[PDB]
Amino acid sequence: TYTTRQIGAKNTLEYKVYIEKDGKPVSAFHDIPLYADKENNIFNMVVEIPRWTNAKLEITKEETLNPIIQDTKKGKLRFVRNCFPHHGYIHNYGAFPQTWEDPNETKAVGDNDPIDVLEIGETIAYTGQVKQVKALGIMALLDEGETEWKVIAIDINDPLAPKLNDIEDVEKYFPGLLRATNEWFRIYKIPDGKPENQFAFSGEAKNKKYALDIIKETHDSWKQLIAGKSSDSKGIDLTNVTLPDTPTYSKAASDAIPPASLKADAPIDKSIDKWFFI
Amino acid sequence: TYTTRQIGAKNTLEYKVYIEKDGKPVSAFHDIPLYADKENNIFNMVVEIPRWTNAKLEITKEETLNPIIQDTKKGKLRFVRNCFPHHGYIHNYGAFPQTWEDPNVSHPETKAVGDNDPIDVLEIGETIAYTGQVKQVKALGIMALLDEGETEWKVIAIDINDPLAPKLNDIEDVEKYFPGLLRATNEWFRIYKIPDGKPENQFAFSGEAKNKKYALDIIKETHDSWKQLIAGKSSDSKGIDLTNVTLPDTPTYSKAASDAIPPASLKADAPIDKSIDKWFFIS
Ligand SMILES: [Mg+2]
Ligand SMILES: [Mg+2]
Ligand SMILES: [Mg+2]
Repeated sequence: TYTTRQIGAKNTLEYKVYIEKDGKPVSAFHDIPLYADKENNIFNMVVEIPRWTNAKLEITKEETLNPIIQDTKKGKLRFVRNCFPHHGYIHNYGAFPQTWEDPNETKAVGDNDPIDVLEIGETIAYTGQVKQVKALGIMALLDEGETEWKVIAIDINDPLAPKLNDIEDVEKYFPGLLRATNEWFRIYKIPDGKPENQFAFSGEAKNKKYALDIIKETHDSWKQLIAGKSSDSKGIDLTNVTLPDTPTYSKAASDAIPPASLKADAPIDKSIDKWFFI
Repeated sequence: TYTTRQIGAKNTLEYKVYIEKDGKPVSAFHDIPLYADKENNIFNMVVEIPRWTNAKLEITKEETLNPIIQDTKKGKLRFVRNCFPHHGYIHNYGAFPQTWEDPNVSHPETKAVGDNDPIDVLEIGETIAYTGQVKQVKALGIMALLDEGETEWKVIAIDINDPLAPKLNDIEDVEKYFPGLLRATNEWFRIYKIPDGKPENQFAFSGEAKNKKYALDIIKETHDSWKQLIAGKSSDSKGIDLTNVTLPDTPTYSKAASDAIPPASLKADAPIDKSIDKWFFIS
């Protein structure tokens, strides 16, 4: 059973969310199996950012057991701005554990992170949630000379999940969502003074087969990383508590995590309310 | 100074928000002046629903001092559903006090029927408002929605404290600084009740927003109707509670009605059913 352990108040520098397995913290990057049901292509998704929120929460590659923390820019908490007609993130946003885009069709290098996941179901997720999802398709975003693969997925518990099997089903049951996704990832950093991003494949979402191939490739890259066999381990903390055949296994790491110290959410500056027309 | 007095937990049937002046409840319908600065057409807006929320909170016409309470559908709490690409309400949404769309007036040429409520206000500024907030706004324009045979005027307004307020003076400025917002507004009010099993609504003027000059005259008309109502001179006041604490020339004036309101009993927001998360694709 997966649960979460929160340290600190949300929307602060001290906020951390660890994933627990049966009460014990594990690495959100390394210790959560990619596959919930390998034979049926059911994946575990680690949720970072609930739909319609702004705080840029991410699995932290650099900290032991890779808790989810709010990203920072030169010491300041990072929030995505609201880009009309959108409110914060327009998907439940997260990552597949045990995947890694090694930075060494899109002609842009890996981004050094787990593959990104856009979960499109009705229910708003929570930070640190492990949910089970099916892959529907995939887009390739080009941001600052790196490829960021975005897997389109749905919670298998969603009422519509049985009717959604491949990318064409998203156009049928969620008309306009793929267009909104294209627009959002193109423009979401413009309010921060960064350039418009671009998609490979003229913004096309490739199908489930294509998605499964990319997922598998990035899982294979992760296997090389965690075995200590990658060229550059990039200051990624590879500490893990479920993989004893790896050089960075450490059973002790779980008990070293402080107890939950859950505080009320800290206020967010009212500037984050602003709707940008860009 | 206007403040709020909350009774109960948000998102429950018991929740009420009274508007206070000097720490004492006043009528949110009758006692807040329409004009903050009449000379310059600066209005007081009563905010009911913050942008990007779902709970259908409204000034309650039939309750003494007209607190804001969540509307019900056959007694069940009403939440507006999320209609892609929108999240909840896309404006800070509320009303002008001391206005009333009189439902008793015959408009035989237009066949328009007033909706029996204060005139609705869409406030377009950057900051998300709070329920029961009294903010000062400039009117920019107006739209006319037809919903189930009733005309609902929607005033387009901006908080005078918004950084853009000095640059927003008439309806055309909204398209300049908020491109696409008026088009989205048209869509929103057309479709927002479809997930509830109601028809698509229609706008007059093929959805065009009339300008400030046109808007002021509609607002004036609804203020005139309210003056008749609060004087006890409407041919049918529809069980509206006309109790007020600031209008001595009215028959239902009573400063002491304020004292009868219970003290604040603010509780933490109640959870909202997860169904309200759902995003509806109307296509
Ligand atoms: Mg990521
Ligand atoms: Mg009505
Ligand atoms: Mg109204």
